[PDB]
Amino acid sequence: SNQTVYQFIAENQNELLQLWTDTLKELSEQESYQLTDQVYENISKEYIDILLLSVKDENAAESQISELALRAVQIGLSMKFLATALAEFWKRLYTKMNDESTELIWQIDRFFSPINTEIFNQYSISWE
Amino acid sequence: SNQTVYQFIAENQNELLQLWTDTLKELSEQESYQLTDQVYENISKEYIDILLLSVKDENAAESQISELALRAVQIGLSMKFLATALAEFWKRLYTKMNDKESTELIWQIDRFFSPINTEIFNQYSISWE
Ligand code: NA
Repeated sequence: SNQTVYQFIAENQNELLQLWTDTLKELSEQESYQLTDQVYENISKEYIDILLLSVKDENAAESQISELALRAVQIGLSMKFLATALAEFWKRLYTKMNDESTELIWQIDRFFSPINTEIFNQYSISWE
Repeated sequence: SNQTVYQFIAENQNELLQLWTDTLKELSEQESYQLTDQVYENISKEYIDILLLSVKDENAAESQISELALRAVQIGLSMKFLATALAEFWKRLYTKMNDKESTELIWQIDRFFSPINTEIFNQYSISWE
Protein backbone atom coordinates (compact mmCIF):
# COMPACT_ATOMS: atom_id res chain seq x y z
CA SER A 1 0.00 0.00 0.00
CA ASN A 2 2.80 2.40 1.08
CA GLN A 3 5.21 -0.28 0.02
CA THR A 4 7.03 1.57 -2.83
CA VAL A 5 7.76 4.61 -0.70
CA TYR A 6 8.45 2.64 2.45
CA GLN A 7 10.84 0.35 0.66
CA PHE A 8 12.70 3.23 -1.01
CA ILE A 9 13.23 4.93 2.34
CA ALA A 10 14.44 1.66 3.84
CA GLU A 11 16.82 1.07 1.06
CA ASN A 12 18.15 4.66 0.93
CA GLN A 13 18.46 5.56 4.62
CA ASN A 14 22.03 6.77 4.62
CA GLU A 15 21.55 9.05 1.64
CA LEU A 16 18.20 10.39 3.01
CA LEU A 17 19.83 11.11 6.32
CA GLN A 18 22.46 13.21 4.61
CA LEU A 19 19.96 14.86 2.32
CA TRP A 20 17.65 15.86 5.17
CA THR A 21 20.47 16.96 7.48
CA ASP A 22 21.62 19.23 4.64
CA THR A 23 18.08 20.51 4.19
CA LEU A 24 17.90 21.44 7.98
CA LYS A 25 21.26 23.11 7.77
CA GLU A 26 20.32 25.17 4.70
CA LEU A 27 17.09 26.30 6.26
CA SER A 28 18.86 27.14 9.52
CA GLU A 29 21.05 29.66 7.71
CA GLN A 30 17.86 31.72 7.25
CA GLU A 31 17.38 31.79 11.01
CA SER A 32 18.95 34.12 13.57
CA TYR A 33 21.13 31.25 14.84
CA GLN A 34 22.17 27.74 13.67
CA LEU A 35 22.30 24.68 15.88
CA THR A 36 25.18 22.29 15.25
CA ASP A 37 25.28 19.64 12.56
CA GLN A 38 24.93 16.78 15.04
CA VAL A 39 21.77 18.29 16.39
CA TYR A 40 20.21 18.39 12.83
CA GLU A 41 21.51 14.92 12.05
CA ASN A 42 19.87 13.49 15.19
CA ILE A 43 16.57 15.17 14.15
CA SER A 44 16.90 13.66 10.71
CA LYS A 45 17.57 10.17 12.15
CA GLU A 46 14.62 10.43 14.54
CA TYR A 47 12.42 11.39 11.65
CA ILE A 48 13.57 8.42 9.56
CA ASP A 49 12.83 6.18 12.50
CA ILE A 50 9.30 7.59 12.64
CA LEU A 51 8.88 6.93 8.85
CA LEU A 52 10.03 3.32 9.25
CA LEU A 53 7.60 2.70 12.11
CA SER A 54 4.74 4.33 9.97
CA VAL A 55 4.36 1.71 7.21
CA LYS A 56 0.56 1.39 7.99
CA ASP A 57 -0.13 4.89 9.32
CA GLU A 58 1.11 7.41 12.02
CA ASN A 59 -0.20 5.31 15.00
CA ALA A 60 2.71 2.90 15.71
CA ALA A 61 5.12 5.83 16.03
CA GLU A 62 3.03 7.71 18.62
CA SER A 63 5.80 7.84 21.29
CA GLN A 64 8.58 8.91 18.83
CA ILE A 65 6.30 11.56 17.34
CA SER A 66 5.60 13.03 20.69
CA GLU A 67 9.35 12.96 21.51
CA LEU A 68 10.33 14.66 18.26
CA ALA A 69 7.71 17.35 18.61
CA LEU A 70 8.73 18.06 22.19
CA ARG A 71 12.36 18.20 21.16
CA ALA A 72 11.66 20.64 18.45
CA VAL A 73 9.86 22.93 20.86
CA GLN A 74 12.60 22.58 23.53
CA ILE A 75 15.52 23.32 21.23
CA GLY A 76 13.85 26.44 19.68
CA LEU A 77 12.57 25.26 16.33
CA SER A 78 9.38 27.16 15.36
CA MET A 79 6.40 25.45 13.88
CA LYS A 80 7.17 27.54 10.78
CA PHE A 81 10.68 26.06 10.61
CA LEU A 82 9.55 22.47 11.26
CA ALA A 83 6.69 22.54 8.77
CA THR A 84 8.94 24.16 6.17
CA ALA A 85 11.53 21.46 6.75
CA LEU A 86 9.12 18.58 6.57
CA ALA A 87 7.64 19.95 3.30
CA GLU A 88 11.15 20.13 1.88
CA PHE A 89 11.98 16.63 3.05
CA TRP A 90 9.36 14.88 0.93
CA LYS A 91 10.14 17.09 -2.09
CA ARG A 92 13.83 16.15 -1.94
CA LEU A 93 12.82 12.50 -1.60
CA TYR A 94 10.73 12.98 -4.71
CA THR A 95 13.74 14.16 -6.73
CA LYS A 96 15.66 11.05 -5.62
CA MET A 97 12.83 8.62 -6.39
CA ASN A 98 11.78 10.33 -9.66
CA ASP A 99 15.28 9.80 -11.02
CA GLU A 100 4.54 8.47 -13.94
CA SER A 101 5.86 11.36 -11.93
CA THR A 102 2.48 12.47 -10.85
CA GLU A 103 1.57 9.07 -9.38
CA LEU A 104 4.86 9.05 -7.43
CA ILE A 105 3.94 12.45 -5.91
CA TRP A 106 0.61 11.07 -4.78
CA GLN A 107 2.32 7.97 -3.34
CA ILE A 108 4.72 10.11 -1.42
CA ASP A 109 1.83 12.34 -0.23
CA ARG A 110 -0.21 9.40 1.03
CA PHE A 111 2.68 8.05 3.10
CA PHE A 112 3.90 11.33 4.57
CA SER A 113 0.80 13.52 4.98
CA PRO A 114 -0.66 11.85 8.05
CA ILE A 115 2.74 11.50 9.67
CA ASN A 116 3.53 15.16 9.26
CA THR A 117 0.12 16.37 10.30
CA GLU A 118 0.46 14.26 13.50
CA ILE A 119 3.85 15.76 14.17
CA PHE A 120 2.33 19.23 13.74
CA ASN A 121 -0.49 18.36 16.07
CA GLN A 122 1.85 17.13 18.80
CA TYR A 123 4.07 20.26 18.42
CA SER A 124 1.04 22.51 19.07
CA ILE A 125 -0.16 20.17 21.90
CA SER A 126 3.32 20.50 23.49
CA TRP A 127 2.18 24.17 24.24
CA GLU A 128 -1.56 23.59 24.52
CA SER B 1 5.93 33.56 -10.24
CA ASN B 2 2.60 32.40 -8.82
CA GLN B 3 0.66 34.07 -11.68
CA THR B 4 -0.91 30.90 -13.06
CA VAL B 5 -2.33 29.61 -9.76
CA TYR B 6 -3.24 33.08 -8.48
CA GLN B 7 -5.18 33.79 -11.66
CA PHE B 8 -7.11 30.59 -11.45
CA ILE B 9 -8.10 31.34 -7.87
CA ALA B 10 -9.06 34.92 -8.79
CA GLU B 11 -11.27 33.64 -11.69
CA ASN B 12 -12.95 30.80 -9.73
CA GLN B 13 -13.61 32.34 -6.38
CA ASN B 14 -17.24 31.28 -5.88
CA GLU B 15 -16.51 27.75 -7.05
CA LEU B 16 -13.54 27.38 -4.73
CA LEU B 17 -15.40 28.78 -1.77
CA GLN B 18 -18.09 26.05 -2.28
CA LEU B 19 -15.50 23.33 -2.80
CA TRP B 20 -13.56 24.26 0.34
CA THR B 21 -16.70 24.77 2.42
CA ASP B 22 -17.79 21.27 1.42
CA THR B 23 -14.38 19.85 2.31
CA LEU B 24 -14.63 21.39 5.82
CA LYS B 25 -18.07 20.05 6.27
CA GLU B 26 -17.03 16.55 5.13
CA LEU B 27 -14.17 16.59 7.51
CA SER B 28 -16.24 17.91 10.42
CA GLU B 29 -18.45 14.80 10.17
CA GLN B 30 -15.60 12.80 11.60
CA GLU B 31 -15.18 15.17 14.58
CA SER B 32 -17.28 15.06 17.84
CA TYR B 33 -19.34 18.07 16.84
CA GLN B 34 -20.10 20.03 13.68
CA LEU B 35 -20.22 23.78 13.52
CA THR B 36 -22.59 25.59 11.16
CA ASP B 37 -22.43 25.93 7.38
CA GLN B 38 -21.81 29.66 7.79
CA VAL B 39 -18.86 29.08 10.17
CA TYR B 40 -17.17 26.84 7.58
CA GLU B 41 -18.05 29.17 4.73
CA ASN B 42 -16.51 32.06 6.66
CA ILE B 43 -13.32 30.06 7.15
CA SER B 44 -13.10 29.31 3.41
CA LYS B 45 -13.73 32.95 2.62
CA GLU B 46 -11.08 34.20 5.13
CA TYR B 47 -8.63 31.70 3.55
CA ILE B 48 -9.32 32.72 -0.01
CA ASP B 49 -8.85 36.41 1.05
CA ILE B 50 -5.39 35.35 2.39
CA LEU B 51 -4.55 33.73 -0.89
CA LEU B 52 -5.58 36.82 -2.90
CA LEU B 53 -3.10 38.96 -0.80
CA SER B 54 -0.28 36.36 -1.20
CA VAL B 55 0.88 36.50 -4.83
CA LYS B 56 4.45 37.38 -3.73
CA ASP B 57 4.61 35.54 -0.42
CA GLU B 58 2.92 35.11 2.92
CA ASN B 59 3.94 38.49 4.38
CA ALA B 60 1.18 40.83 3.16
CA ALA B 61 -1.52 38.64 4.79
CA GLU B 62 0.18 38.64 8.27
CA SER B 63 -2.77 40.04 10.13
CA GLN B 64 -5.37 38.00 8.18
CA ILE B 65 -3.29 34.85 8.83
CA SER B 66 -3.06 35.52 12.50
CA GLU B 67 -6.80 36.15 12.79
CA LEU B 68 -7.74 33.01 10.88
CA ALA B 69 -5.43 30.82 13.07
CA LEU B 70 -6.67 32.32 16.31
CA ARG B 71 -10.30 31.79 15.32
CA ALA B 72 -9.49 28.20 14.44
CA VAL B 73 -8.09 27.62 17.93
CA GLN B 74 -10.98 29.42 19.62
CA ILE B 75 -13.70 27.48 17.80
CA GLY B 76 -12.08 24.14 18.70
CA LEU B 77 -10.46 23.05 15.36
CA SER B 78 -7.34 20.99 16.18
CA MET B 79 -4.05 21.46 14.41
CA LYS B 80 -4.60 17.97 13.00
CA PHE B 81 -8.01 19.06 11.54
CA LEU B 82 -6.63 22.32 10.25
CA ALA B 83 -3.59 20.74 8.61
CA THR B 84 -5.74 17.99 7.07
CA ALA B 85 -8.17 20.57 5.71
CA LEU B 86 -5.58 22.79 4.18
CA ALA B 87 -3.87 19.70 2.51
CA GLU B 88 -7.24 18.76 0.99
CA PHE B 89 -7.93 22.37 -0.12
CA TRP B 90 -4.89 22.42 -2.51
CA LYS B 91 -5.52 18.85 -3.67
CA ARG B 92 -9.02 19.68 -4.59
CA LEU B 93 -7.88 22.77 -6.45
CA TYR B 94 -5.40 20.51 -8.24
CA THR B 95 -8.23 18.22 -9.51
CA LYS B 96 -10.10 21.38 -10.77
CA MET B 97 -7.09 22.87 -12.48
CA ASN B 98 -5.70 19.60 -13.79
CA ASP B 99 -8.89 18.87 -15.61
CA LYS B 100 -8.23 22.02 -17.49
CA GLU B 101 2.13 18.77 -17.37
CA SER B 102 0.35 17.62 -14.20
CA THR B 103 3.63 17.48 -12.32
CA GLU B 104 4.44 21.12 -13.03
CA LEU B 105 0.93 22.10 -12.00
CA ILE B 106 1.46 20.40 -8.65
CA TRP B 107 4.74 22.24 -8.12
CA GLN B 108 3.06 25.55 -9.05
CA ILE B 109 0.41 24.87 -6.57
CA ASP B 110 2.85 23.82 -3.85
CA ARG B 111 5.02 26.92 -4.46
CA PHE B 112 2.05 29.24 -3.86
CA PHE B 113 0.33 27.48 -0.94
CA SER B 114 3.18 25.91 1.05
CA PRO B 115 4.53 29.18 2.67
CA ILE B 116 0.96 30.41 3.39
CA ASN B 117 -0.05 27.18 5.06
CA THR B 118 3.19 26.89 7.09
CA GLU B 119 2.60 30.43 8.36
CA ILE B 120 -0.94 29.52 9.28
CA PHE B 121 0.29 26.45 11.19
CA ASN B 122 2.88 28.71 12.93
CA GLN B 123 0.21 31.25 14.09
CA TYR B 124 -2.01 28.42 15.22
CA SER B 125 0.73 27.06 17.52
CA ILE B 126 1.80 30.58 18.62
CA SER B 127 -1.73 31.26 19.79
CA TRP B 128 -0.81 28.74 22.56
CA GLU B 129 2.93 29.55 23.11
NA1 NA C 1 6.53 3.46 20.98
